[PDB]
Amino acid sequence: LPDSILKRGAEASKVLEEHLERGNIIRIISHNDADGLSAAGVVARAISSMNGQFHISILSRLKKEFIKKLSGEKYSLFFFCDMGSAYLEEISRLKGDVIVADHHQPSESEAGPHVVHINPHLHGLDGSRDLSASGTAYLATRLLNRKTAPLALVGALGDMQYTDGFTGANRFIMEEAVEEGVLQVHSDLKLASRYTEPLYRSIAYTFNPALPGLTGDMEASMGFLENIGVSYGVKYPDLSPEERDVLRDELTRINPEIFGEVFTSREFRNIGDLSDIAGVLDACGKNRKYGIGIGLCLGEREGALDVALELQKNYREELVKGLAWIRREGSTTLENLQYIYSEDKAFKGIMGTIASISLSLKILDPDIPLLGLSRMDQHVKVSARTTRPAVERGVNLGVALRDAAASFGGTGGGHDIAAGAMVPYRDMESFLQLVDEILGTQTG
Ligand SMILES: [Mn+2]
Ligand SMILES: [Mn+2]
Repeated sequence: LPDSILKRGAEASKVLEEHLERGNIIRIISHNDADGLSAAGVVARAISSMNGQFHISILSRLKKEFIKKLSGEKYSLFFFCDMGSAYLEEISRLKGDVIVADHHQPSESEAGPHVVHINPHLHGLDGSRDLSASGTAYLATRLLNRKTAPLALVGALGDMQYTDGFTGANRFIMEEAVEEGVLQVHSDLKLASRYTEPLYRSIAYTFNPALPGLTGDMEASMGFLENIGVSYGVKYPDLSPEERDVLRDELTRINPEIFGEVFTSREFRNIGDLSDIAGVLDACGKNRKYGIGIGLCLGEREGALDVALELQKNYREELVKGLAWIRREGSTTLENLQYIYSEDKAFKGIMGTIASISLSLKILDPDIPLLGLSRMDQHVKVSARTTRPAVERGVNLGVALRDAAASFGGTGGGHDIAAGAMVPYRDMESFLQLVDEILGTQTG
């Protein structure tokens, strides 16, 4: 790991330690997916472990106008996670100290004298694969509290930064979490919610690593297990030793990445492994139930574990229904991308997730960039997802959605493999065409 990035994290640590000293309340601004919430939890946790105080604002998206409304307000430290690198200039205007812990492409702008900017892109590192907002927040606070390291990896998995291994900075965090004693790693089937779902349901809800034929299909997962002689209504731990062996070898046929590293932390037993945690935060994020999600990151797991578990159930059921909708009505294919459109409010905040999973399952052609579109009154919210070989051939979704969205005065961005945008509904056809041309240019 580059020395410079630990050094920059130390500098954020120091600025954070100072504003706590003077008693005053830290302002935490973050995103609403697993990375954003876990990133916000890394920080809240650090600040709690020194009896400090914080106000959280969670956002779907950061705009120039929120930053101006941040511009009034009298707080002396603003801590941005998973956002803000792209608005460095506007953020620089704030009169008060700022920390930005992000893993998106920075705008080209002079970072303020009161701004400490921690971002893998600034240190030769890769923000798409090797470090997320949660890891960056960890690096910012590691020298105050090492116990948040598992949270950091939850955010990495939220952002799909596990491909048969943590890599880069995330590997570094994993190792440091293991020597702290707060993370354990062992080999096993990487099923969803192994301690709280019966096996057929655990299989149905294993979206990553994906299980073609089984994932999203309760009937098929049930019949599958009967076919191979493995009990379907028992939880995975409760199976016989011989049923475990049969199931490894049979699921490994379907996808070999299903057997691998499982990440546990004693603080999260009774909820599940690290990917399960990330699952829970996404369900919390999608239902606008921040506080329960953030609360889970601090330890507030009383009757509220049970509330999160049941948000998760309904989210996973909307994801199942989501996927069947894609199998039913497939995509609409242009030259260089394909898209999927909805006004069903039920697919409100999951369009991005169901696109990613449809591609891993290869229900939609994984080599053709996919844009999911949710109507929002007079606007349309775009969630673009592709795969690594498409990125290797030149696709960059963050670049293409920013530039296409900006032709309509709109906002877009993200990373190479996944991005967002907001455009007027009236401009959908024209936006999609423009995105189609740019992706053509990027691959030609
Ligand atoms: Mn992120
Ligand atoms: Mn995010």
